[PDB]
Amino acid sequence: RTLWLRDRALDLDRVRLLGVLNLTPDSALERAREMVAEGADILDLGAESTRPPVPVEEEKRRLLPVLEAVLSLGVPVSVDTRKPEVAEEALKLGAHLLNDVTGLRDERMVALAARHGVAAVVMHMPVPDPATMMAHARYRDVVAEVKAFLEAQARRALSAGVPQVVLDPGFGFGKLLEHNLALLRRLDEIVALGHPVLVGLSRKRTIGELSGVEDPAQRVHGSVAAHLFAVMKGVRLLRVHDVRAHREALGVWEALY
Amino acid sequence: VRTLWLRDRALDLDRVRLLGVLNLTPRALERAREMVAEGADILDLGAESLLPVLEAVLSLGVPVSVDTRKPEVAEEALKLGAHLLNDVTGLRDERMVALAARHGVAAVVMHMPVPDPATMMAHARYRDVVAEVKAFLEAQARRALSAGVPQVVLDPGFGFGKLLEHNLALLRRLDEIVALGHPVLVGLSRKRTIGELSGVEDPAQRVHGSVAAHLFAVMKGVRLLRVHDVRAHREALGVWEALYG
Ligand SMILES: Nc1ccc(C(=O)O)cc1
Repeated sequence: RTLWLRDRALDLDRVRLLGVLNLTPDSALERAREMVAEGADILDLGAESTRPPVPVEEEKRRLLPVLEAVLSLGVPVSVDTRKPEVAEEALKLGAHLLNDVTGLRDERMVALAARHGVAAVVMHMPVPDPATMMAHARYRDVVAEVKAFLEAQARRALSAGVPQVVLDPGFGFGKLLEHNLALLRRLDEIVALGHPVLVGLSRKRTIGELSGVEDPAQRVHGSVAAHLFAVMKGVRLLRVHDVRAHREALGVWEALY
Repeated sequence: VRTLWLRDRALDLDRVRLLGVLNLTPRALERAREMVAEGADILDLGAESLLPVLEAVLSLGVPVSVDTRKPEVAEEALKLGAHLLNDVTGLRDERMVALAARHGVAAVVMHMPVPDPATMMAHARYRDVVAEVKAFLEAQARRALSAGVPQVVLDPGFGFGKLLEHNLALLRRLDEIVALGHPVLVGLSRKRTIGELSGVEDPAQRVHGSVAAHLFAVMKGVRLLRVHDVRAHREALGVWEALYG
């Protein structure tokens, strides 16, 4: 199994890490270089917060400048945006992967991905808006519903020409602890859909709730634990903040499992 | 479910239990109450390669495990109240088997090719390390019990007279040691195996690899972990046990 990165293929015979490089206010090259040094396989840059919600119409000056710089490192770069407007400029500069939190609901995003021959991440979110997503954190059967959505969006994207689709359950996005636990426990069912699967629980509320850690910045141990469980379920792509911690844990885990 | 006998009470193994390490080798019992606050279920004290501190720590009401090769030390520790005897020699000396059965305390049987640590690495030549470790643990356990020891805990002795290849083989088939029916204890905190697999040269900076190895052991059925960073493990287990169960 491999992941297409616009002009190169990354083998998923071992877990690959997407180092998060937030380009927002509260919660580049120097840190990007550090993550690469720590073992990041892909650098995931985002300029608009999807936290459970400030809309930013011209985030081009936020991202593109850092992006161009980061792309000079020679490492694959994932662009996290829900605006076709932003993606196009990102893809034209060299982006290798498009990470869309709105789950490719926008045809413009699908069209662009297909046009540039770039894979796209389809993430589940009950509704296209992060400001009200938590307001819709209710499902008849969350696993069944998230699975159906991911598969349907992936199908829609592929038949449109998108080379490949990566599925992401979207932990924490319009989901309460119970929903995240359910998805984690049955994550193998999403892996069984045949597409590469990506997950990211780094420092999320669910980790805080289960580990009893008040400060999001001190949740690395619960985050590593959740991610190892996901790896055990077949996931080979992880979105993380602490790259070194994960590389160290995986060094042990992959030699044992 | 299964339990661990601790001199005057039983500890439920329905969930993973942590033995927090307190080494007193080359005073303030702060670290003691600190580890208990972090989530340690048992306090492991050892001053080998004690008594004054042991008496102080015991007043916390938390079970205390003592690590020693010398029976003279074990006796005085048991007489003071120690709840678990951890013999780092395979429980080869019938003198400490006698102390355990006499004080009615459980004893840990840890595997090592030979008693002396100065030459045990010269005895890391197993034809089948898993089979041989299993045979040894079972034999020592069968002997200790017949002698009156209330309960025995088995420890594969990672890093004791074992090459990386041996440690890996034991970890990968750990379920086979759990299948012997006794509570199993593992301690990979800061060990060379972790340094080798995680690429971390400084022993004090191996927490992430240690947590990963211990979660793997938990997945294999181990419910007792000897650890240095108590908090890091409690945090990881909070997530792991909620998910994997
Ligand atoms: N973007 C996000 C950041 C954090 C969380 C979360 O903690 O659940 C969810 C989404």
